[PDB]
Amino acid sequence: MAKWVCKICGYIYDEDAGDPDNGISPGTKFEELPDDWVCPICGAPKSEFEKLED
Ligand SMILES: [Fe+3]
Repeated sequence: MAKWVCKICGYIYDEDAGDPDNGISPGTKFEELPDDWVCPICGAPKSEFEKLED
């Protein structure tokens, strides 16, 4: 699946890994993350992520 980078801190949200410590099971697409999920490292909102492709 896809990877998305936090443009603020460099954390990579990997859809294959999810974010289980914050309620997100592996295989959860970025678009399916709750509206109030934030970067687990820096707290940035979803708006600050970019998909790693193209
Ligand atoms: Fe971040």
